[PDB]
Amino acid sequence: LIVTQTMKGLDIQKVAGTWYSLAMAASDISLLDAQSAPLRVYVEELKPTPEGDLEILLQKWENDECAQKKIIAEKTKIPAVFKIDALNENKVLVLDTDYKKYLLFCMENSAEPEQSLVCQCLVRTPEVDDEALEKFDKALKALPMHIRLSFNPTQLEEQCHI
Repeated sequence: LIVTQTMKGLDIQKVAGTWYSLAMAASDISLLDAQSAPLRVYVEELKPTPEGDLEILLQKWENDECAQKKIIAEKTKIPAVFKIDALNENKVLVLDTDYKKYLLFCMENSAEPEQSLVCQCLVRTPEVDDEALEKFDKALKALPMHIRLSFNPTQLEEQCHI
């Protein structure tokens, strides 16, 4: 209830496939600080299950190696909102998407949302897409973000963006 932008009519089947975390922003610098930061995850693939849920495959530098973790987002009454009984927070909201190029989502903690708001701009190809980065910056003008990271093409093809 902080993020005011949501996708009217999301077809979770069409967002299936491979995605690249082109940019990420959070309300707390320490949330995305170092490579070992708790909410510094890189999306690899979204696989919507027939049941309505969504399987998310992501990379994260855990101990001292790029670990691949599999998280699952259960659907809810609203088609753009998903729950995850996973990392700190619990709600996943899909803000906008044209299905073929970009996707902007934001994770939010229910009780401590301002202390846990991370958002990303997912793109389909390892290219710096200006129109997606503009729409991302847009949906973020109204949010309390304090750190914003962006990645280059060569970095996008590396596991964990090294």
